[PDB]
Amino acid sequence: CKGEVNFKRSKFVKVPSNVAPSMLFELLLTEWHLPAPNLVVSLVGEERLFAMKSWLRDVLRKGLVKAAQSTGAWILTSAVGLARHVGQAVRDHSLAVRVVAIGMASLILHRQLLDGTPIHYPADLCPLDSNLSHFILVEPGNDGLAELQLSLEKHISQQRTSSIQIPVLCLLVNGDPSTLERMSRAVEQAAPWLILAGSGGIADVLAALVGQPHLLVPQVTEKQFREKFPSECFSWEAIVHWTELLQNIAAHPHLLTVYDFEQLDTVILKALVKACKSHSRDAQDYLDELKLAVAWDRVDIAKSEIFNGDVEWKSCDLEEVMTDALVSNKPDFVRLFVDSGADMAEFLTYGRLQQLYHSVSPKSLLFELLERKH
Repeated sequence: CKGEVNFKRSKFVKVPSNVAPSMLFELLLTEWHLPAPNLVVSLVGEERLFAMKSWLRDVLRKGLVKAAQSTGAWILTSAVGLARHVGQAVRDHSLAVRVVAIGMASLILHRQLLDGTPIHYPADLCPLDSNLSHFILVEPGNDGLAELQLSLEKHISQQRTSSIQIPVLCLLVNGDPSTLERMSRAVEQAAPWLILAGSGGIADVLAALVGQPHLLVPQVTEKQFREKFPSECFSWEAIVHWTELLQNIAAHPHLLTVYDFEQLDTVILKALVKACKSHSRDAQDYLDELKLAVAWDRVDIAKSEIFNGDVEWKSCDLEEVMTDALVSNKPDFVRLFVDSGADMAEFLTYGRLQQLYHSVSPKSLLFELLERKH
């Protein structure tokens, strides 16, 4: 149900859990008039118990703002400390391709007043700021929100729906003991994970949970839970359940990687290309990664991960992305493609020349000459 809030018109859709996420995604793409999704990034951890370095958070936010103009992404943070500051900075920079923030929450103070239009909430309890310029609300236990978020993130990572497709990234910041089950709801969801180190405790210890391969260790799991901020003790049954859940997590470990940012787009690209490699060795998701790189112009990672790999290249995918990169004024790429197998002795036919001449910014003097001539 479409709900309105006027408190930049920050508006939302109130769609409960256990409801078709494909319909929600399509009505969001059609209603908000939001440009075609290229990539999407999600922020899952919202635990204000651990505060990453303010300088670290500001640097990461600045890097994300820089990458937003080139790539074009969606923020899917959940509606404090360093997380709230990073979100506010990202929103303030988005207010000035374009990136949008999307908050997810179930059925918040003044809930009855909002469920009934100038919204008044002058308080000093789920406060929402101007960060959610376009939001989503759910009115379904936390299992409803978990399944809803997971299935939405799965659908936004659909196929072509020109092989058009987008990447999803879930970011944990020192997580939560139930965010671990939420991560179990995503390991089989065919979506990659990226974890930081200087964010907090649970992040730093997850950096070694799956990093150090041990068959079974519930005792060591509880020792880690009690070493990293022992705010509350746990029994053996819950720790054993979480250990079995870790065993399920480690079934597809390639989708997760750690990084200490206290010591940018490069790690996102590396994680995503590892995902496309471990998923399978095909030219198609390779083409996905290629297109992303060309949108980013990370020639180093492009040559190393995609082409330097043992995959054999050919004319078709290299051809499509060559037409994509030629017009895009990135010559280094064109070189990388022609020495990799692009045969412009037979690629470029008169048709492609007409198509290249048609793709000029009408503010170019060549276009003025062509217009006057015709």
